[PDB]
Formats: sequence, structure tokens, C-alpha cells
Amino acid sequence: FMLRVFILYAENVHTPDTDISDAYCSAVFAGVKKRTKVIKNSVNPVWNEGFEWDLKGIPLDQGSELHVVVKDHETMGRNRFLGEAKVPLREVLATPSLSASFNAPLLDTKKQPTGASLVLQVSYTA
Repeated sequence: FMLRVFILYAENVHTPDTDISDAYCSAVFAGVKKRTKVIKNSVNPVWNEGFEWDLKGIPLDQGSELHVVVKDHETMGRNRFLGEAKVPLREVLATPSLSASFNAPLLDTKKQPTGASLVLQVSYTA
């Protein structure tokens, strides 16, 4: 019935041409974008935020993916894309616990690592 996601933190976050990182996380599922708050001045931002997607009747299948993007609010309306990951929700459907944790490297637009990583927890619950 719902996808529950806990965005805990990111590590080694570095914004190009800035001394300190001002990062927030953008998550999109079921056509719904949710955002964490911005953590000012941090290489290891701890958002510790819970998100709940009403799946509006759509169940997960094995192609389902949660898209997460970390961005700096050096820049606002424009992006300041720092890195992104696609987390495979098939792993959630893989054990009876209907939950999975991810420690996912963030990739650039060339889909190559940024050095930063994002830690999150995902749960499929009624």
C-alpha cells in the first residue's frame, strides 16, 4: 500500500568550486517528487527524513526504481546537481521482510562515481 523511505545521510559530499557543501536530496517515485531539507555547510549531511508514497493502487514490480538526486543549494531553481543514484526496489521484493537498505554511490551525468555515497532505507508496507 505504501512505499516508505528513510533518507538517512550522505558521506563525502563535495560541491564543485565551493569550499563547503550545502546539500539536499531529491527523491522521485510514482511520479511524485519529495525533497529533504537543506543541510547547510556539511560534507556529511544527516537529513534523517522519512517519506511515504501512497502508491495509488500501483504495486511494485521488479523493474521499479527509486530515483535519488543530491544537489547543492549553492543553486536553487536551477539544479546544482551533485550526484544521483537509481535504487532497485526489486531488492525489497526479495525477502519476506519487504524492506531493504542501500548504501549507494552517487554517480555523475556520465554515470560515473562522484566519490560521494547515499545511505537510505526502503520499506513496502500496509
